[PDB]
Formats: sequence, C-alpha cells, structure tokens
Amino acid sequence: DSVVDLLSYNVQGSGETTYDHKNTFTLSCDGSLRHKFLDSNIKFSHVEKLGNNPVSKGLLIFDASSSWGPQMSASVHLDSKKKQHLFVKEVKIDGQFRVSSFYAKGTYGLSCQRDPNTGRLNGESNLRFNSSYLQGTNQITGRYEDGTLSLTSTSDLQSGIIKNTASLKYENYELTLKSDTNGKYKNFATSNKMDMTFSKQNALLRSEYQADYESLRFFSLLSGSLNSHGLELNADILGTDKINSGAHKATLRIGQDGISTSATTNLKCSLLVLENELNAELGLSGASMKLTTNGRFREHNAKFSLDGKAALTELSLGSAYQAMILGVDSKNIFNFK
Repeated sequence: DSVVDLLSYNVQGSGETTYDHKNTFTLSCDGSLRHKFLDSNIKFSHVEKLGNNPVSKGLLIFDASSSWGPQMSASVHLDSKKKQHLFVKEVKIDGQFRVSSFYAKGTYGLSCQRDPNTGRLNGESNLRFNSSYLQGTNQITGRYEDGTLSLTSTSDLQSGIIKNTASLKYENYELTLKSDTNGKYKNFATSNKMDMTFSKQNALLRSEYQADYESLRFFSLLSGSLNSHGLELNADILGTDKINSGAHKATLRIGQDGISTSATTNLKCSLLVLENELNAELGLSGASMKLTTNGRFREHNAKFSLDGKAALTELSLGSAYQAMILGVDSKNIFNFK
C-alpha cells in the first residue's frame, strides 16, 4: 500500500489440500494477482471420490487480462464417472487466445465409452484449431472390443491442402496398417498410399507413390517381403516425361541357395536409347556374372556384353565388343580360360 500505483498491488493464493478419512479427497488452488499492467484470475478445483463410486471431477477456471491489449483464457472440464457399471468419461478443453487482433483458438472434444464386462470401448476424438492464418482440424475414432482394435484417423491440414488418412487394424495377433497422404499444392498431384502387414513371422512391405509433376509422371514401387529364409526385395521406379523416360528395375533375392541380383536400367531419349543389364548370382557353384550394355544413338550402335564365371575348377571370362561408329570397323575379342 503506497501512494504510487505501481508500488501498490495484491499477491495471494490458497493451495488448500485435504483428504477426508472418509475416503474422499479435495484439492483447491486459488490464484489471484492484481497489478497495474495485468489482472490474473486463476482458480482450479480437483476433487476425487476415493471411497465408493470412483468418480473424478476436474475443473479449471483461469482468466488473465493484461491492461495493454492481450486477453487470454482457458477452461478445462474433466468428467469421469461409473454410470452404475458403464464407465462414462467426457473431457472438454478450450484454450482461447488473442493479443490485439491476432487470433488463436483451439477447441478439443474427447468422448470415451467403455463396457469392461465385454471389454469393449468406444473412443471418439474431435480436434479443431483456428488462428489468424492457420486452420486445423482432425477426427479420430477408436474402437476397441475385447482384444480387437479398429482405429481410424482423418486429418485435414491447413484447410485440406494436404489430405492424410491412416487406417490401422490389429486382429488375431496379426497387425495391418494402411496409411495414405496426398498433396494438393501447386502442380503437385503427389499421392502416397502405404500399407504394412505383419504375421507371426512374415512382414510385408508394399509402397506406392506417384509424383505427377507438370508433365513428369514419376512412379516409385517398392515390394519387400521377409521370412526366416532371407529377404526378397524388388524396387521398381519409373520416371516418364513428355519425351524422356527413366526406366530402371532392381530385383534382389536373399535366399539360402545363394544371392541373385537383377538391376536393369533402360533409358530412351529421342534418338538415344540406353540399355543396361547386370546379372550376378552368388551361389555355391562359383560366382556367375553377366553384363550387357548397348547404347544406341541415331543409327550408330555399340554392342557390349561380358560373360563371367568363377568356379574353383575353372575361371571363364570372355569379353567381346563390336561397333561401326562413324563407319569405322571396330571389334575386340578377349577370350581366356
């Protein structure tokens, strides 16, 4: 208490906390701060029925008011009760925020219904957010039924410029996930759809995606299946445009019989075409390698390929190439064992 305003204020708060031996509990926390630039109102009530009827009530009362524009407030309403034997819970949370003109509001709503006799639960979630330059909203539905879960997610991002949806299912001790995301920005028609699967031993990988930018339709395919007996993976990716087309495929098998790799790259550019084939098998009969490459431009042809076998009994590598480039006869052979 002083003649000067800024030197005068109020600061106080009661943090009451008491448990009733009756198996009932109550928590009270009051916050009130009085100052010449800001005015804070804080009050939170928390009470728990620790005897019978396991009810839980939680309420927050908060309001702070700066005397120089900014105004803030948030409310929390926690409601959980055992309706006879149906456990009913509902939560309402809302945080509201402005400064002078900037806006920021996020409202959330959660609903949960459970039947423990049947081991079944119904979870429903609502999310919405708004601001001066940002819009956010998402919904989640969770269905659990006595060991069986069915969860689904739908997300809208910045007014839906990007759309994402995730589907998950876990039944019979085997997991399956599906996940999709798609772009709606500028010239990008990007769309990725991802699914994952799981068995007692096997996990399966399928991944698709298309970029589809301007005139370029680029595609990537990945297929990965695994087991106790090594991996089998194929990566297949295509980049095709108005004229040019990047086409390469790679196949890799990890088997107890040995390793078989097959990476192939074919490129065509108007009057130029390129073809590339490597073929290596790392088996038990000596490593086998086979190569092929014939780059074709206009009429001119270059024809190359190489055979190769490396066995303990014998090593065989025979190289050959021929071409008529600029009409110049050209041929080389290298055979040696």
